[PDB]
Formats: sequence, C-alpha cells, structure tokens
Amino acid sequence: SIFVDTSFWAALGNAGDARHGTAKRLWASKPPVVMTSNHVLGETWTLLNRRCGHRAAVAAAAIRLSTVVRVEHVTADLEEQAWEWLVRHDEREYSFVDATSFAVMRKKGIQNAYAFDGDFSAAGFVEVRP
Amino acid sequence: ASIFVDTSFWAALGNAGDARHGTAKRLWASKPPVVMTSNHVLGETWTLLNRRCGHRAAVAAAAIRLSTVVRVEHVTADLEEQAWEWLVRHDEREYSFVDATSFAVMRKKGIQNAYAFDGDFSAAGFVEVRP
Repeated sequence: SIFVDTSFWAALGNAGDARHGTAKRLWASKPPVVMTSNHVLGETWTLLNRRCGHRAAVAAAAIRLSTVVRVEHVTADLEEQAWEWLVRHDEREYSFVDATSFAVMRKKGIQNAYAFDGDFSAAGFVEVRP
Repeated sequence: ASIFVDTSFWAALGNAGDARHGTAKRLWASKPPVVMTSNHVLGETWTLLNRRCGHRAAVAAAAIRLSTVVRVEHVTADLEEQAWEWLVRHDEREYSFVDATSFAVMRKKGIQNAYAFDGDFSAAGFVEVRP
C-alpha cells in the first residue's frame, strides 16, 4: 500500500536531515503494508555512509532484515521496463533507481509513496504528506 | 583475460568532456575479449551521465545492456546478501553499495582486473587497469 524511497529512508535515518521530523510523523502513521526495493536500500546505504558514517549506514542495511518492511528484489524484467521508460522520458531528469521504483509501484499497483522532493509526484505517484 | 567495468570508467568513456575520456578510450582499445559489468553499475552510470551531460549521453549507457559483446551480470539476491554482509563488516573505508556488489561479482567470476578509476577497487584488493 506504500512504497518507500531513498529520500525518505535518508530523512528517517538522519536526525540532522531537514525532513527528519516529517519522516518520523509519517512513519508513525504508516499503513500495515510497507514496501521498498533492493536498489533503494543500496542507494540509502551509500547516502547515509557518506553523510553520517558506517554505523548509521548499517541501520539502513538492517532494513533488509525487517519482518515488517517488504524488500522487493527488482527483477531483470522490471529493470528492462525501467530502462525503456527512462529512454522515453526525456522531459525530466530521472535516476535509474527512481525508474525501477516507479516500475515496482506500477507492477504492485501502489500509488502512495513515502518520498520527498518531487520525482515521484512528477511520474504520477503521490508523495504522502501529514 | 577478463575485466569488470566500473561506473567510473563508463562515465569517462561516455563523456567526451570527462578529464579521463582520452585515457578511457585508450584503455577501451586495448581491452581483453571478455568484458563484464553489472546491472547496478549500468544503473549508476545512467544516473551519473544523465546528471552531468543529459538524456542523450545517458541513453548511450542504457544501450550497453543491449550489447552482444559486453556481458551484463544481473546481481542475484544471494550475491547482494553477500555484498551487504561485506559492507557491514568492512568499516575500515567508505564503500558504496554498488562497489560492494561489484566486488562480489568479481569474486564470483574470478575476475581480478577492473576498468575503474579513483582507487576503491585497488583498496579492495583488485587491479585497476592503467594505460
């Protein structure tokens, strides 16, 4: 029912993030079903490791172990859909991870995303706010 | 005999304005017959080229997945899990997730040589090929 992006994980995992407060409130009122991807978690590791350090990044690594967060391994076929999508959408600057995230959400029938800063909204999803 | 190609190399090769573009082209011309990369690397390469150059340059990187010459490894769930354990264990130096999966692919495939710059592969015990 909700897909979680790197931008959200990074805000939640970094108390110094400007959107940390918003992320915490959203996390408190999340639905029972919460999804993310291997690509997102990997990006989150890299971001937090660079910004906060190894210990903070390990927190991101541990999400893959969660019993209450569903971590989808993006298949080769979903990556292919994301690639074809990226090639078509030249109207805006989209990252590969975001493209795979969009493909996962489309496949799973999810429109609500836990995410910040606009890419998901532009691609037709809802960036949930309090 | 074989090489693994990192984002740092793809980005230099696919961007004529990259400071290492000339070096990349020379290395590309003297590469061995077996050339491998990964889905994570190609993805990271798209994002980097799309940001630095724009959509057209990035599309060139996307096409590498269509190559009959470059082997593109899709990192399996098992290999990713090894990469995560590796990341958690190796706190001696800042490593990215993509690098960790790259290292895991090279270990799996028995590859020692990487087309890469900036020394992360060297630090991890592989060889970054130089001209």
